[PDB]
Amino acid sequence: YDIQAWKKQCEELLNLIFQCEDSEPFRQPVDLLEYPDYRDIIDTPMDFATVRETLEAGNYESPMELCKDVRLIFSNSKAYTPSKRSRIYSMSLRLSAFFEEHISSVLSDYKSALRFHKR
Ligand SMILES: O=C(NCC1CC1)N1CCN(C(=O)c2ccco2)CC1
Repeated sequence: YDIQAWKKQCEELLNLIFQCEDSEPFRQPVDLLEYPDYRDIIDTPMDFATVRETLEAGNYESPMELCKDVRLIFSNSKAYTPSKRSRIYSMSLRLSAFFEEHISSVLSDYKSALRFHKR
């Protein structure tokens, strides 16, 4: 019922995501010299370095907020991709599955801890 445990759990999950070759495209912002139209399509850029920095700054209040920003990485890839069979989009789907498989217990435990705190 540790209300704070989600933060280190998310740090370790981000470490695992940074070890995944599938995170390569999502570790830093999109360069506009490489993708000049990116911001015509994507209103809110997001990447895993930004998520990690936000977490380490103490600027997430809950793992739900972190989850929303991670899910934005993946929705941005789905919105930007010209094809559902693109390399970078295909990498996003595997990384998303990995992320969802691991974040589920982090969210469940946090929400359970908060309920216990308010019992
Ligand atoms: O340049 C990127 N990353 C930073 C570079 C890797 C170090 N991008 C990742 C996001 N992105 C897509 O999701 C996408 C879908 C289809 C094609 O690209 C655009 C390219």
